[PDB]
Amino acid sequence: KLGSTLRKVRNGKQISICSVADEHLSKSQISRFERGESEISCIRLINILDKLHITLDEFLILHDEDYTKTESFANLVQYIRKQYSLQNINNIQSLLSDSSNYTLDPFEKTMVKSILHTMDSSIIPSDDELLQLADYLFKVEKWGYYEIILLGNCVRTIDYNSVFLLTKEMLNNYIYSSLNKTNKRIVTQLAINCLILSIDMEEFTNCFYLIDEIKALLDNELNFYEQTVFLYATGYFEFKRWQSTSGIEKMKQAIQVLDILGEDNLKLHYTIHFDKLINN
Amino acid sequence: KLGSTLRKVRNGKQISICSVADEHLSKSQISRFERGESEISCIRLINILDKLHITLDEFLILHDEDYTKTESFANLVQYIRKQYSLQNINNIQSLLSDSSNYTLDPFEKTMVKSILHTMDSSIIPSDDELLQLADYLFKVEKWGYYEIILLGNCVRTIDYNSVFLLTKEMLNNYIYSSLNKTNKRIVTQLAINCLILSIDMEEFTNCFYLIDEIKALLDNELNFYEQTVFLYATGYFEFKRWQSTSGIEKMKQAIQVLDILGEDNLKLHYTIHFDKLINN
DNA sequence: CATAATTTTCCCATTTCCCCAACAAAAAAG
DNA sequence: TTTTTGTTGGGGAAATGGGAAAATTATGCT
Repeated sequence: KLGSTLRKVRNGKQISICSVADEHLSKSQISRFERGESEISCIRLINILDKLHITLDEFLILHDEDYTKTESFANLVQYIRKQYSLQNINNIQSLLSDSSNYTLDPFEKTMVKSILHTMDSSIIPSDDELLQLADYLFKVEKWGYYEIILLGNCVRTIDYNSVFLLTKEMLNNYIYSSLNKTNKRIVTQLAINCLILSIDMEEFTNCFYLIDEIKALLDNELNFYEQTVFLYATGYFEFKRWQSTSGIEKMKQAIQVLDILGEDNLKLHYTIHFDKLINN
Repeated sequence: KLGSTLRKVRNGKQISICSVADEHLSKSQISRFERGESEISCIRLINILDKLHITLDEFLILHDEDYTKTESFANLVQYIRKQYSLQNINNIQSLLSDSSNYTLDPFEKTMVKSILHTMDSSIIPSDDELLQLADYLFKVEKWGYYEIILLGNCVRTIDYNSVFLLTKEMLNNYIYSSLNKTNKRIVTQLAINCLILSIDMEEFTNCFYLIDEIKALLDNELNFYEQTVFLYATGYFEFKRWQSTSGIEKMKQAIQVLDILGEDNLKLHYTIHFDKLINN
């Protein structure tokens, strides 16, 4: 089913079958594959794509732009992003029902329940399903998008100690490629949220460790949003610890960035937090 | 050659061949493929990966962690970025020589020559080759990483109007998704640099267009670096156009962000620019 | 207009892959 | 023994590679 869009891509680049053919694939097989008549192995498909100067990510994206993007987990988080952004609780809660067309696996149900916990405190993930998701994450080899998102939304639902331990493992086991730092950016955001939660719990050794780790992640990475929330994180850290004038200075500076960059909502939430810190 | 790392992945998630076996692929074929004995079509490999909760990029990244990467345009820009950061002019220029173990295609040579132009004014791409790369980009269908990087690194070498036209075409033809917001970030950076060059040439209608377009790209995209350079861009815009009191404030706000976070050198570049503008 | 280019596609040699079974084989059920 | 998993063959089915028609485009010149 892929070959059709290979034809589309090839003709858009005004390249002939004769050109993309090489010692690795005969012209006839390209003709057949592009016509949905036969299927070629992934290795040779990558070879042909490289001839055309297009990534497999780019090609599969163009191919999913036509046809359909079926139940993936990528489309699941996409859908939850759209609903949560709109604040449609009864649209997300429906993913747990029987009649749902998006199907959730146990860990997916745990993650959705934990996301719904922020929209409604009454929606609580069971102690057992949470310990099962922790069981899974503790026995991971290399962390992909899947495991990252699973941990990321349950940072405040699973036991703290478990959360920090899993964060430490994630930092030194997740899949990363320089040409796509999406996983890296999400990991940095998760680490910073774990840092905020660590200052909440007053475990300053975990705080120091995560501050160094986040520093490393941020280094020569133009993720100024993460840098800003991390500046506020270091401020919260130094305030909880000693009530440092440099910490409150950093916390003020972060809201100042959120002001210059007209990010109204971020500035507002990080102002209301600072208010509770200075009121009490 | 792929199957081996699939085995690794499968063994890391501690799931059996019987588990990933389904209506689409027999167990024996998985055994053989993982043993480097037979090859499955990309569709079936995608299916097996989907069962294992891993992207095809994630999987190919793990596969490239071992073995070796056939040096491509992706790895070429990887290398040139690393060298440019370190300021190794002769290490970049060596890519054009006989002795280079990267064989650069004509447009790749044009891009490298243009990268060397910023490091040395004497290195200028010929009038012919720049028009050759422009001709290529003008007859592109969908803009992938290749075409985007080619334009982005030649924004100041090809004809201004040609560059702006190619930018306008790129904004409405590039490949974009969600599991990879990389290309969108690069496109936003390119648009903002085209905006700076548009204020340089004083084509304020092009500026207006790019301001709206960049606005659209940035919306609820936490690219505070792009937002900062765009705030300074709008400041330069309003200053050159009207000598606006609001524009100098915007430029000051952007330099303020670059200081507040602590990106020293960015602060230096955008300070030297503001200094020359307020001096003259 | 007609003819001459390329791009493409249609059939058939053989190689290779693949589902169905039977085994081979370590576990973690009893 | 009790579900389980990793690795083998054999009829069958595809997927390939190499040649010629047929659809599509570029031009033959008076």
